[PDB]
Amino acid sequence: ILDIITLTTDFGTNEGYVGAMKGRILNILKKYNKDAKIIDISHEIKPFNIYHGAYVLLTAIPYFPPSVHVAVIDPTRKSIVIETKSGYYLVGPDNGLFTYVAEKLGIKRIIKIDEERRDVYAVVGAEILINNGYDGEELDEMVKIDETKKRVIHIDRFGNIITNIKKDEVTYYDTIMIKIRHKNGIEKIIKCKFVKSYFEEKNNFICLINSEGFLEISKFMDNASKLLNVDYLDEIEIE
Amino acid sequence: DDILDIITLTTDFGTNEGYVGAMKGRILNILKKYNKDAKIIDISHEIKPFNIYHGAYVLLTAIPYFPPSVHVAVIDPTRKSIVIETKSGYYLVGPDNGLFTYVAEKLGIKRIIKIDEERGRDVYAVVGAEILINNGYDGEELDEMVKIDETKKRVIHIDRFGNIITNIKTFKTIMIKIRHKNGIEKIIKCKFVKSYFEEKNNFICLINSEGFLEISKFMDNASKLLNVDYLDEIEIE
Amino acid sequence: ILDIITLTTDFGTNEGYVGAMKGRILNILKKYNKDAKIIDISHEIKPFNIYHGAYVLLTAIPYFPPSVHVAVIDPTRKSIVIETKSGYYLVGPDNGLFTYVAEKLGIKRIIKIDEERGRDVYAVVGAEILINNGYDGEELDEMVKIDETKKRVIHIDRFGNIITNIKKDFKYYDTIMIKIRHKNGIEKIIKCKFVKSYFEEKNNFICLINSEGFLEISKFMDNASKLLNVDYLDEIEIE
Repeated sequence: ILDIITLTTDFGTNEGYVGAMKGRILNILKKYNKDAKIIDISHEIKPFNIYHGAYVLLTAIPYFPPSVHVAVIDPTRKSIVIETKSGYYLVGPDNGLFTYVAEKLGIKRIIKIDEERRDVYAVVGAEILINNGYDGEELDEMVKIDETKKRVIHIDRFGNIITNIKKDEVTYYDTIMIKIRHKNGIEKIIKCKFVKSYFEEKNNFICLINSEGFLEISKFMDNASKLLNVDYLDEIEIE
Repeated sequence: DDILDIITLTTDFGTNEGYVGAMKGRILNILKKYNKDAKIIDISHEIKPFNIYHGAYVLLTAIPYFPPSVHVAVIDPTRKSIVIETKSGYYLVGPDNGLFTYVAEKLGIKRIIKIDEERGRDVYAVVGAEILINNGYDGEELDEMVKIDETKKRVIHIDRFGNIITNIKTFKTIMIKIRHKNGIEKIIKCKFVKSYFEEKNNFICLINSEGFLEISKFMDNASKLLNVDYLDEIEIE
Repeated sequence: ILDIITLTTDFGTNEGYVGAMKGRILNILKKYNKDAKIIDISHEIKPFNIYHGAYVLLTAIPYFPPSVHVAVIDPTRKSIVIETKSGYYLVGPDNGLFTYVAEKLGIKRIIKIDEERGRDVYAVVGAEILINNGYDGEELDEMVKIDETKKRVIHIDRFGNIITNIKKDFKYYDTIMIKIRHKNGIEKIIKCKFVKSYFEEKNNFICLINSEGFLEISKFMDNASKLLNVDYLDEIEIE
């Protein structure tokens, strides 16, 4: 029984788009007398950044019980409804947004949303709540964020540089040499000390495994991102 | 359903303080004291401080999509308070200063009630919850209300991207003249288009999702580039 | 019966931590079919600033009806559950965070939390209290409290107003002399007009009693904290 619907957008709160979305959903639900809880994950995803969105979805969703998750972030086409092994429904565009969250929870079926209607996502999400599921044209694959090439995965509110590299891929207190190439060609090489906490090796750059299992580059009381001029997608090379 | 179950909140309180929480708290406190079950939705709390033009535009964009319900909006540079019942039963609670202008017009005003002393941020809250409990409101009626003049063409609101939205609801290189507050006038050339992608080299104007003529600049902030703010006069020619 | 649970953090929403916390609680809640409202008080508390948090909690909570409140801000770990006279429960670090709210509501009992499980602990412990409508464990005698006898800066407004420790206990319109000692050591002396509204005396620095009953320093349409360069915990002396 589907009970929760979550929203994750890059709309911001300066506008009233998010509110509209809640209104639509809320309207449909009341018309079919379907009680459900609307939960906000985040509306501060950086405009058009599917990677940022992908990372926040990966961090929040797995902690919810089976439920519906609407995520609207697309720098513009294709849009899907994903069904997870355990029965989670992921509403949103087909551009990679759900890549990580999809793998984590397991893909059971990919159903293409058909134009029988932006505000599509909201409606589709509500529909899934009332009908407690969704049916439609099953699809072969889905657009997926290439996870083979190591790069800057996400950037913190503090400016910490979160990488692709998972704990299971990295051989403590040793000195690592991280190479970072920006999209424009400039290349930066730094020396980090793989530690356990943020309060360690305060004098230099440090890298540790964060609460999501990825190698992250940080600088005590600073903003490594701004210090290295590192942006999303920069190529990472450890050695 | 003819039962009031939803109540939204729109403010310029921000989240740095606990005023928003205190408001949700008082609402909940009252709803419990009458075992009234209702959902509380936030539309936005990032309305620019004291800017009723920003609020009015946000309310217009979100409220129409909700089913009949109560909506508390608190943005006001210090007075006269009101409850507005729309045609389809919606209830708008807030200051009588033009805040509810656009939304009230699109939902049709059934009646405007005056809020007495009978009872402040924690005042629009009690009223909104009271409406939920009694499934309605009553008071001395008001003939007309304060309204944001929509006949004088000016900057309606400013996007998070810096886009300049005018209250111009046209025909078509457009030439737009702006009269800032101080009196200085600027004149720019816009390429009237359909999407934000077209004509990247120069300024562009277009009709946005809300239906108003909007000025923008590819991946940049027109508002800052032109130094345009709320209420600047617009003149197309 | 406990039906409401509020969240107050310094997590922000650039990340999915707040979402994971909502899901976590919801998950436990849907596993005992316990229905409850998850209210958001604020997630924009300044990172590690417990003074900021303590102030927000004092402002919002007393207006709620008896319920549960999870507040997560701590630069560090001792964890507690404060039970109020009227049945409110405060859940979070024993570092002074709940100092003001605790006194206002009145303490019935402070219970230590046995690490038999930190983002998740407070979450789990909160839902748990909702499911059982109460808590139990080793009782603690006293908690850490923010020293309120030491006159200083309580909080800083979003406008930049300097909120002080001094409660509603000189006269109106008089000219108060205020000395402020920063952390660095330097002292600043300013003259203030004790008024009753932010609009009066738009020329000089003014001070007044804010909606929380505290003496506040403000400057019409300007940021008092930035102008005087005042930070949290700066010592305040009136003469």
